[PDB]
Amino acid sequence: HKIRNEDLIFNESLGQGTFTKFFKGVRREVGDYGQLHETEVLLKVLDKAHRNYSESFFEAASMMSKLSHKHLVLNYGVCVCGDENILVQEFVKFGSLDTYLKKNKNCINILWKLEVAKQLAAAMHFLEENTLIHGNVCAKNILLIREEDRKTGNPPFIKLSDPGISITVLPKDILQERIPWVPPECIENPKNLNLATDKWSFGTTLWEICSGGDKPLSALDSQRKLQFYEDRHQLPAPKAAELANLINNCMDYEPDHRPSFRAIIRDLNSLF
Repeated sequence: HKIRNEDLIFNESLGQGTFTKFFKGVRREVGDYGQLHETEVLLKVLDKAHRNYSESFFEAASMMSKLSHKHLVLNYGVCVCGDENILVQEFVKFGSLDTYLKKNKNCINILWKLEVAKQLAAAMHFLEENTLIHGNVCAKNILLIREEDRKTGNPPFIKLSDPGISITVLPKDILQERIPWVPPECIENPKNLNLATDKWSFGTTLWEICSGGDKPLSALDSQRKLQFYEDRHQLPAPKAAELANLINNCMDYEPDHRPSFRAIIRDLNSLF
């Protein structure tokens, strides 16, 4: 799915990721019978001309877009927009989950958090079955498509976004900043990227969800984050500690001891 630079209209900036800038935009395309179709899109732009990153940046989105699952983000295509590398993605009204959590943690309850966790686990189980590694599971990379509306019996609806640049090519300084989302074995060797990687990160993301969007270890510097792993610290149990044991099971320093997503789904459904 290749798109032209002329077809893309940049609107307001909407934050950034690792070596990436986000913008609200409009995708313009000519249809048959002279029709003009405009689509509200999120534009993910790679800073400068990062060549090795662009390949990793796009290789990740491409592999995931080849698959179809209702809790995975929809990518429309890419633009080698001259001096820009752009991923064109569906626009989500309510933004990322971490921002939504910190603003609504007052009116979010155990059931809301369990449903959202199940949808994520369903997406991760689907990726596990297809042996596809995400590598950057975090609340910031979860998108809220729909708010809860019990009046109409509608649950919240989230989607897992793209990984971005792979942690196998990023500067180790960046990986250390992403502790405790980047699992320990990837801090010692970024070639340890495995299916077990995403199970750890899912645990950290569950901690975010239970903690109302608090970012674990965000106050610490990179050296204390490293020491956190060197001494095999675990994150403390959230106030809403209904998922503490599952978080601990997922954040196991031994990759082989992390539960399958089939089992994570079992543990989540049992709480209901």
